[PDB]
Amino acid sequence: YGYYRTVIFSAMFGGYSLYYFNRKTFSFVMPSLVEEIPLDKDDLGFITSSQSAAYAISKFVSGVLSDQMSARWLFSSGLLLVGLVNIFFAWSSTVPVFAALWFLNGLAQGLGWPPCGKVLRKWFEPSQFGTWWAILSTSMNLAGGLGPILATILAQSYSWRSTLALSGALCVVVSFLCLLLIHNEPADVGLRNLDPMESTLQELLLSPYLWVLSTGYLVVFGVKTCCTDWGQFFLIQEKGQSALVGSSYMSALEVGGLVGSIAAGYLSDRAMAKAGLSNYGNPRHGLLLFMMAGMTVSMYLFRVTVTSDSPKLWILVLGAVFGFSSYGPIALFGVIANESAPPNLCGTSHAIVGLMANVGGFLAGLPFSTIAKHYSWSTAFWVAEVICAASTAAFFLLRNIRTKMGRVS
Repeated sequence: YGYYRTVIFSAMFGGYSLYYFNRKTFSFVMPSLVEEIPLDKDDLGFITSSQSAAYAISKFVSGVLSDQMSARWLFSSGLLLVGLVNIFFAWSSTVPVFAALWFLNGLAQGLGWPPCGKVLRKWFEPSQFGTWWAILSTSMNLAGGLGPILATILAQSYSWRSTLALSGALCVVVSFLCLLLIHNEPADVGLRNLDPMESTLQELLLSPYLWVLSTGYLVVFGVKTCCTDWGQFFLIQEKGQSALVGSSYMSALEVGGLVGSIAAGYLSDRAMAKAGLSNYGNPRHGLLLFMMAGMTVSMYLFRVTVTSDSPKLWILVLGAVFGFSSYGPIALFGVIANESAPPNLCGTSHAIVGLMANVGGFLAGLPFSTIAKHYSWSTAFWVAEVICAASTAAFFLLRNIRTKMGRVS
């Protein structure tokens, strides 16, 4: 029983790592391209926004579409298309073809996660679902970490064209292997399927739990993005610190976030296993509320206590704590959304919470800068903290509402 779990998890890990590395290879190899071919920063923003829009639209459409077909053909086709796009990028010359191919890459990249989530839910009992979710999700962190060094080393002894071609060929080979290996359903090999304890979209959208979860995810994502974007500006312009302090703060925040995501997954899974079965509440709500309280406390302490005569250790500890308390709930919202949804309508819920995330991420962009430039940065951070506190109070107020979606008996 465990051998198939091991092989499927290994294949998914490799596939997702290749996804992330070939998503970020452009920014990885950017300097050599600039040296060989002149570039204009406006066109760089053009390309980046093109991919951002394509990836968002593809994520939504793939989330909607994943439940209609299998979760293996989609994964393999997505990786094959990404590899083909990266290969064909090596012979492009001008900016428009760059933009078109990179838009196609953004469209292709949307097929990655939903099949993996469906397979993970189908193959794992609830006592290990969140833990293995977080463990698999760490692959993108691993790729983002050990991508640039390899890119620079390879570019030292070869041109960027060869690097892109090799990456594309490797992606195609990995796609073939993943198509060969991954098994979507336990009963397909012939063994006994796990007992899944129908629902229709019309009464799927009429469930208040989905709206509550979406609002919470929007708020937490907005707070995270605003803080991670404007922390350096707040610490430099007003607190009078140095750039090294900001870099160390960012690194500590990332490390704390990784640790928080992993620990949240593990502890939530342990609590779910420990708890009983009922149609009211959810065992992960306690951890979610604790981590949101950590958000609020860390943000208030960072806003108030941190001054111009603060040792670097205080800033590092605050950054690590905020990263922990911020990257916990972000993964926990997705885990809850996928788990609690009806078995045949999970991808739609994932797409809905993703587009809420997109809206929340937008809401912390230009308006935040406008508020900061109007009065000050401290006013903007106070507004963000007040919104976070109100959101966590509201979420705690409704911990006992119906948690299962779909038709109700």
